[PDB]
Amino acid sequence: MNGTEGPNFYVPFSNKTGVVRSPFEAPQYYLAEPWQFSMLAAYMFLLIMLGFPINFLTLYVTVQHKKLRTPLNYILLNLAVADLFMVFGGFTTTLYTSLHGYFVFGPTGCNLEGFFATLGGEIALWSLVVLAIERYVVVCKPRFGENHAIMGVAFTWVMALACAAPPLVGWSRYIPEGMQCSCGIDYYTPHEETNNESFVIYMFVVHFIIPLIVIFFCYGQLVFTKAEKEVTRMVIIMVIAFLICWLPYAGVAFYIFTHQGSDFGPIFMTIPAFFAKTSAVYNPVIYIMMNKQFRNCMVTTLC
Amino acid sequence: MNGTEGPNFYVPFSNKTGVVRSPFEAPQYYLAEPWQFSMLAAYMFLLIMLGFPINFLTLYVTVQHKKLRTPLNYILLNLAVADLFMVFGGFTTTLYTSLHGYFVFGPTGCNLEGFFATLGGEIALWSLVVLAIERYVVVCKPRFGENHAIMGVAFTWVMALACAAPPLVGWSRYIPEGMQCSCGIDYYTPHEETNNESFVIYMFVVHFIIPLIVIFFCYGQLVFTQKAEKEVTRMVIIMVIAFLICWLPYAGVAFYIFTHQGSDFGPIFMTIPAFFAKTSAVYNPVIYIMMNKQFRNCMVTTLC
Ligand SMILES: *[C@@H]1O[C@H](CO)[C@@H](O[C@@H]2O[C@H](CO)[C@@H](O)[C@H](O)[C@H]2NC(C)=O)[C@H](O)[C@H]1NC(C)=O
Ligand SMILES: *[C@@H]1O[C@H](CO)[C@@H](O[C@@H]2O[C@H](CO)[C@@H](O)[C@H](O)[C@H]2NC(C)=O)[C@H](O)[C@H]1NC(C)=O
Ligand SMILES: CCCCCCCC/C=C/CCCCCCCC(=O)OC[C@H](O)CO
Ligand SMILES: CCCCCCCC/C=C/CCCCCCCC(=O)OC[C@H](O)CO
Ligand SMILES: *C/C=C(C)/C=C/C=C(C)/C=C/C1=C(C)CCCC1(C)C
Ligand SMILES: *C/C=C(C)/C=C/C=C(C)/C=C/C1=C(C)CCCC1(C)C
Ligand SMILES: *[C@@H]1O[C@H](CO)[C@@H](O)[C@H](O)[C@H]1NC(C)=O
Ligand SMILES: *[C@@H]1O[C@H](CO)[C@@H](O)[C@H](O)[C@H]1NC(C)=O
Repeated sequence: MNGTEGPNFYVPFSNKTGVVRSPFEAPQYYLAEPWQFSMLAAYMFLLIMLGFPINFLTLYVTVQHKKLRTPLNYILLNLAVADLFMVFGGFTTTLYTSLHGYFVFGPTGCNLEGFFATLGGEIALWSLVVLAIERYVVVCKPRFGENHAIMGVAFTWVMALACAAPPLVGWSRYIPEGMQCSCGIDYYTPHEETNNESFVIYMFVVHFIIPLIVIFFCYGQLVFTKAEKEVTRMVIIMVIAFLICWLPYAGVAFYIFTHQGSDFGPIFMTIPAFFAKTSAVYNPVIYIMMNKQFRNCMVTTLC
Repeated sequence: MNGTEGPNFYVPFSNKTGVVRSPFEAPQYYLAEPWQFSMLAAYMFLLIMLGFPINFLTLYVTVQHKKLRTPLNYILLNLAVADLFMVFGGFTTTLYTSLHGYFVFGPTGCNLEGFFATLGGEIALWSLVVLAIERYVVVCKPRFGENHAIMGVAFTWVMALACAAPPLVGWSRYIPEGMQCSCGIDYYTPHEETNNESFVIYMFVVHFIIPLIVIFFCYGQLVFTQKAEKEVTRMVIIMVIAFLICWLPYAGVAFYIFTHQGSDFGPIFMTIPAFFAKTSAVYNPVIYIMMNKQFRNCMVTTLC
C-alpha cells in the first residue's frame, strides 16, 4: 500500500518517514500547507451563508402561497428541507473540521458529515426519479396528483435512508477522504468486519445505476415519440446539473474502489468531494430562474 | 515597550522569548493559532463574494434607469464605485494575506490594503457631509440640483485622497495591525522620519471631527425647525448611524493606541475592530434597497 491505514482511517500518504498522524488526533499539516485547509474553510463558510437563506426562502415562499401545489412545487419544497439538513447537520462539522485541519469532533463528527451529505444527495437523486415518472405520465398519458407527489416525497426519504443509514451501524462505514476534512463511504479498505465490498456494489447498483436507468428510460420515451413545457425544461436542467455535481465524485470513488492501495495523493479526492457539496444550494437557484410562478411569488413575498 | 518594533512594523507581542518575526517575512503563528487566521480569510472571502455583486448591481441599475438622477441617487452610485475599489483593490490583498498568515506581498501589499480601505471609508464619510447639507438646504430652503450632486461627488474624492494618499509618499505610513493581516495608519510608533504624530492629528481633526460637526450641525438645525422627501431624510438618518457603528470602534481603539504607545495590548485588540470596519464596502447598498422604494422597484424591474 501507498497510503497509511489505521483502525478507522486511510490516509493517502506514505508513513515511510513516520510523519503521518491520525485525522482524529492532530492537524494534517504534513500532507498540505495550512493555507490550503484555509481555502476549504472559506468555501464551506460561503456554502453555509448562501445555503441557509436560499433554502429557507424557498421553503417560506412555498408554504405562504397556496397556488404552489403542483408536484414540482412539492418536490422542490422537499429538496429545500433536505438541503437545510445538509447545511446545519453536516456542513457545520465540515467548517469546524476544515478550520482546525482535522476532525476535532472525532469519529462522531465524521459520521455526521458523511451521513447528512449522503442523505441529501440521495434525496435529490430519487427526487429526479419521481419527476421523470411524473413527466413521463403527464406528457405521454399511458393524472399525477397531490397524493402521488406526496407519496413520492416519502419514497425519496426511505430510499435515501436505505443508502445513508447502514454505514452508521456496521455495514460499511464513514471514513475521512482526501485532505481528511470530509467523510464518505469506505472505498479504500477491505475491512471485512463491516463488509465494505458488498456495500459499495449495493450503493453503486441500487442507488446510482438503477435510478439513472429509470430517468433515462422515461426521457427516452419523450424523445422517441406551455405550462407543462416550462416544467419539462426545468427538469432537464436539474438532471444535467445533478450529473455535473456528482459524476466526478462517483468516478473517482469507483476508481479508488477498483485500485485500492494504489498511488494517489490527498488532493485527488479532495476536489470532487468538496465540489459535490454545492448540491445543497444549486436546486433552488434553477427554480428561481426557470419557474415563472415561483419567481413571481418570491418577488411578491420578499417585496 | 510591550511589543516589538521593526523597521516597518510594530508587532503587539513581546520578543523576550525570541519568536517574533517580521509580518513581511514569515507566517505569524506565534501570536495566534492557524485556525484563527482561517476565520479572517473565510470572513474576507464572504465580503468579496457579497461585495462585488451588490455594488455592481447598484451601479448597473442606477445607470440603466433615467429616473434615478436625484442627489441621493448620485451619492449612492458613487459609493458603489468606491466600494468596488475597496473590494478589488484592497480586499483581495486581505484575502491572500489572511490565507497565508502574513503579508506575502510585502510592504506593497500593506500599502494597497490600507490605502483602499482608508480611501473607501473617507469617501463614505464625506458623502454623508454632502447629504447633510443637501437635506439642510432642501428642508429649510435658506436649490440643490444635479450640478451640486456631481460637484459633491468630485469633492468626496479630493477629500478622501487628501487623507489616504500622504501615507503612500512619506507623511505617516501604512503598517500592519492586530494579527498583522490588515494595515492602517501608524498609531504605534513616533517614527519622526515620517512625522507620524502630525498626520494622526490631521486625520482625526480634518477627516473625523470636522465632518461630524458639519453633519450634526445640519441635523440640529433641522431638529429645531412630500412622501418622497421624508423617505430620503429617513435613509440619511440610518446611513449616519450605520457609519458610526462601523467606524467608531476602530477610531476609538486607534486613538487609545496613539495616546498609549507601547502599552500592554495584544494582537486581538485591533484585529476585531479592523476587520469589522471592512463591512463598510457592503452595507450602504443594503440600506438603499430596504429604504428607497423607487430604487427597489427599478432593481426588481431590472432583475426580472
Ligand atoms: C507513522 O510512523 C511513526 C514512526 O514509526 C509512528 O510513530 C510511532 O508509533 C508507535 C506506536 O504508537 C510509538 O510507540 C512510537 O514511539 C512512535 N514513534 C514516533 C517517532 O513517533 C506512527 O504511529 C505512524 N503513524 C501511523 C498513522 O501509523
Ligand atoms: C526576536 O528575537 C530573536 C532572538 O534574538 C531574533 O533572532 C535573531 O536575529 C538576529 C538578527 O537577524 C540574528 O542574527 C540571530 O541569529 C537571531 N537569533 C535567533 C535565535 O534566531 C529576532 O530577530 C527578533 N525579532 C525581531 C522582530 O526583533
Ligand atoms: C425521519 C424520516 C422520515 C421519513 C418520512 C418522511 C415523510 C414526509 C411526509 C409527510 C406527510 C405530510 C402530509 C402533508 C399533507 C398536505 C396535503 C396538502 O397540502 O394537500 C391536501 C390535498 O387535499 C390532498 O388531496
Ligand atoms: C453530462 C455532463 C458530465 C460533466 C462531468 C464530466 C466528468 C468527467 C470526468 C469524470 C471523472 C472520472 C474519474 C477517473 C479518474 C482516473 C484517475 C486516474 O487514472 O489517475 C491515476 C492516478 O494515479 C491518480 O493519482
Ligand atoms: C463532502 C461530503 C461528501 C463527499 C459526501 C458523499 C456522499 C456520497 C458517498 C454520496 C453518494 C452518491 C450520491 C448521493 C449521488 C450520486 C451517486 C452516489 C452513490 C455516488
Ligand atoms: C482593514 C482595513 C482598515 C482597518 C482600514 C483603515 C482605515 C482608516 C485608517 C480609516 C480612518 C477613518 C475613517 C475612514 C472614518 C472614521 C474616522 C477615521 C479617521 C478613523
Ligand atoms: C503503489 O504505487 C505503485 C506505483 O504507482 C504501484 O506499482 C503499486 O502497485 C502501488 N501499490 C498498491 C498496493 O497498489
Ligand atoms: C507595558 O505594560 C506594563 C503593564 O501594563 C506597563 O506598566 C508599562 O508602562 C507598559 N509599557 C509601556 C511602554 O507603556
